[PDB]
Amino acid sequence: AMDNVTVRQGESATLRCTIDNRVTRVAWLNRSTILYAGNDKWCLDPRVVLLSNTQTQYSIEIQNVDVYDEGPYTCSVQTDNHPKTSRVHLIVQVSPKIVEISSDISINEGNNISLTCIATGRPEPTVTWRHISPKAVGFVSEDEYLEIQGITREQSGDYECSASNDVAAPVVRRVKVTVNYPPYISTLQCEASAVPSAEFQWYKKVENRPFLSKLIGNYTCVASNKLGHTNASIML
Amino acid sequence: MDNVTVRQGESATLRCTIDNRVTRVAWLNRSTILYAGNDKWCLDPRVVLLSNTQTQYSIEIQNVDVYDEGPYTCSVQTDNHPKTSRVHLIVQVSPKIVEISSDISINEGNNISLTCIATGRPEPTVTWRHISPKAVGFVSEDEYLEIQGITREQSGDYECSASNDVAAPVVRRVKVTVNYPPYISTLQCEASAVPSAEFQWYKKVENRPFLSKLINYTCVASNKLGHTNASIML
Ligand SMILES: *[C@@H]1O[C@H](CO)[C@@H](O[C@@H]2O[C@H](CO)[C@@H](O)[C@H](O)[C@H]2NC(C)=O)[C@H](O)[C@H]1NC(C)=O
Ligand SMILES: *[C@@H]1O[C@H](CO)[C@@H](O)[C@H](O)[C@H]1NC(C)=O
Ligand SMILES: *[C@@H]1O[C@H](CO)[C@@H](O)[C@H](O)[C@H]1NC(C)=O
Ligand SMILES: *[C@@H]1O[C@H](CO)[C@@H](O)[C@H](O)[C@H]1NC(C)=O
Ligand SMILES: *[C@@H]1O[C@H](CO)[C@@H](O)[C@H](O)[C@H]1NC(C)=O
Repeated sequence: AMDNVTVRQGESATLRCTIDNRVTRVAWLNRSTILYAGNDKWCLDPRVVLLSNTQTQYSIEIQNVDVYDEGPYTCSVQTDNHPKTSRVHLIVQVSPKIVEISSDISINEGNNISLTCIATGRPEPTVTWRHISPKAVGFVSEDEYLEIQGITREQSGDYECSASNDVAAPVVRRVKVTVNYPPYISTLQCEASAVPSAEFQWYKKVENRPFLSKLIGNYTCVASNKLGHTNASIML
Repeated sequence: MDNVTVRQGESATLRCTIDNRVTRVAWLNRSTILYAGNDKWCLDPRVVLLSNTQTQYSIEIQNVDVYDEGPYTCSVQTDNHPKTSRVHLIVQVSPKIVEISSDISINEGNNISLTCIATGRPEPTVTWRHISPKAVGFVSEDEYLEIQGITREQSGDYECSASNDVAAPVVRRVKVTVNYPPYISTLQCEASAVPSAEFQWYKKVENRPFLSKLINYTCVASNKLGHTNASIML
């Protein structure tokens, strides 16, 4: 005749037991074991402290509760006509915690990559992957295990893992992915995009910005990185 | 894995071995506490303290009923580790035959069927016995007994026997009578019939039920099922 009780890990749980009329003796039990009988402290664990022994209600408190303390707890009352008992289930909760994620990586285009996010908590959290890359389309997925086949430069960016249960606010940790792709070329200027940023070469001074180079007959622009090389020519 | 079993209306002894020293010990009936040390929690007098020594704590449950069946735990409190000892109490009821088939009369070569439903703890063993002398043996080891093409040789009482090994088995019998047309075997003709046939001579006189006596002629015995005549000439 009493509502379930639920507390977070490392908190205090109060187990109350309302009484009426007159009762000879009252007790609290942890499964079969006895915790308190009247004002007699059976179990010697200091976390269990008696709170109220007035006839109106009999209540104890469990401090610094762990998940192992979850289970049924009965308030064994004894009355002359019939003996009554009231069972109460203690439910412990653990905030979600991301135990493992893949470390930050840089990868060549067109390879197989994989991302994982192992999270713990009580109850089991719901893990989701989000593509956090700005200035690009994103996506959310309900797969803990995330695989990418034939990775493209369009898929570079951060990947945020989120593990959530109703116990606490979801916890997030992200991983930045940078995708390596050979350069593609786009007074005299030569625009190109590459990861890592490509060093330009001009062939028959010159200021080299990170995203483009400029030069102040027919000449060719050569853009190159560790993966490959491209040449583009322009005539003035 | 401790276990105890007692018959209804008897006394059951619940022992609990302990070692070293325990602050307080108890015996429990499911969730409720019966005794804690020398403190009598439950108000039922049937649970009496037997041993309050430190080495062992034992109680006894007298006048046990079927409602007293269930688990009983010996809640110990020790500093090093907490131990509990559960014991399952098992109550027993002598077998009781709730239902049997009523007596029947049947024509020879007909179908009959008999049942003997018995209850008890533990499960009783029901057996059917044909009480006709020179019998073969038990006829069914189940509640249900059926006979196909019943013969006059199978008429008689059928004893059901239910035993659960708790107490002496209870038995009840049912008589079946098989109807058969008469068959014949100064002038006497012996014959057998169910119902018993009255003899007639055709062509005083004392006619016993199982044979007739006369003080070309035929002796006629007949009943509700059929008729036969056997003739002899002097
Ligand atoms: C042992 O505990 C039970 C339950 O608290 C006592 O009461 C009976 O419980 C059964 C449930 O299985 C009910 O059907 C009965 O009506 C209850 N009352 C009685 C009088 O049987 C039981 O009495 C306890 N045993 C003893 C010896 O007190
Ligand atoms: C309390 O929690 C237990 C956990 O198994 C559940 O079985 C029970 O129904 C719950 N009771 C209420 C009142 O929610
Ligand atoms: C008894 O209570 C303790 C904490 O008070 C808890 O850890 C344990 O799981 C409970 N049940 C037992 C010991 O069977
Ligand atoms: C990537 O995964 C596919 C899956 O079938 C496999 O066939 C291939 O060998 C893997 N490696 C590559 C494409 O380099
Ligand atoms: C008797 O039982 C037999 C076999 O089970 C069945 O064929 C028949 O219909 C039953 N009734 C009779 C013979 O009157």
